[PDB]
Amino acid sequence: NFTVLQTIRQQQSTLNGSWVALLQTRNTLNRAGIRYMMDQNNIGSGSTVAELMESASISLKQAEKNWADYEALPRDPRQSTAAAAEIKRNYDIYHNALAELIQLLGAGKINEFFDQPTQGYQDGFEKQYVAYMEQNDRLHDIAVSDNNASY
Amino acid sequence: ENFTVLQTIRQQQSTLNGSWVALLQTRNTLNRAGIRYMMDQNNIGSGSTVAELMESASISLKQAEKNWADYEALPRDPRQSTAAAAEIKRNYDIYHNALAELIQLLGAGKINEFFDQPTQGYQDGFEKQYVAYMEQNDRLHDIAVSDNNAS
Repeated sequence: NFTVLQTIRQQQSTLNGSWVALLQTRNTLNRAGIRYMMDQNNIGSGSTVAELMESASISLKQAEKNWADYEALPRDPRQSTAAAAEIKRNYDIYHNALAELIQLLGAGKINEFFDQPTQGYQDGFEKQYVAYMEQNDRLHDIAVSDNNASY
Repeated sequence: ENFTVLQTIRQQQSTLNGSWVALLQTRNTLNRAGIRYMMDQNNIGSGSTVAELMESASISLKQAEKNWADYEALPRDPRQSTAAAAEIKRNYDIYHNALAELIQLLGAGKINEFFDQPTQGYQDGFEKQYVAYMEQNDRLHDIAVSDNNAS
C-alpha cells in the first residue's frame, strides 16, 4: 500500500520529465532550423545554429535519461505490461525522429526535416502518456482505497 | 482532511503541468511557423502552411490559459506560500505574453525581431518557479500524509 504509492508516483515524476525534455528538444531543434535559415540569407540573430544543436543534445539525453529512470522503476503486479510496452514504443518513435532531426540539420538539408511528421509522433506519445497517467491515477486511488479501508 | 489536501495538491500539479506543457507546444509550433515563413518567402516550402501552424499556436495557447485558470481556481492550502503562488503567476504571465506577442509579431511578418525576443529567457523564468512550486508542494505532501498516518 504505502509503497505502491511512491513507485507509481516516481514513474509519473520521471515520465513527465522525459515528456517535457522531448518537448524542449523539439522546440530547440526548431530554433536551429530557424537560425540556420537566416544563416542562409547571410544573417542570424541570438545564438549560433551550433549551440542550439548541443543544447538540443543535452536536453534529448536529459530526456533519454529521465526515460531510463522510469523504465527502471519496478512495476506493481497490477500494471499492464502491454500498457507499458505501448508508451515505450511511442516514446521510442517520438524520441527517434527527434534524434533523426538533429542529423538532418547537421546534414543541413532542411526541407527533409520540416516535413518529418513529428507532430504525428509527438501526439502518438501524448496519448499513451495520458492513458498511462489515467491508468496510474486509477490504480493509485484503488490502493488508497484498500488502506483507508483496511486501516 | 488529507483527502482535502491531496485531491487538491495533486490537482494543482496536474493542471499547472498541462499548462506548462501547452506553453511549450505553443512555443514550438511558433518556431515551425517561423521556419515555414522563410521557406515561403524564399523558394521552397515544405509541410504545413504558415497560417495553419499559426492558429494551432493560437489554439494550444488558449489551451494553456484554460489549464492555468483551472489551476488558479483550485482552492489554496493554508500552508502554501502566497508569494510562491504570485511569483509563479508572474513568470506565467510574462512567458504567456511573450508568446501571445511572437504571434502577430508574425502576422506582421517581421521574422527578424521574432527570432530575437528573449523567449528562451522568459521560459526558464517560468520553468524556474513551476519547479519550486512542484518542489514545495511535493514536500508539502509527504509532510501532509504524515499527520493522518500519524493519527
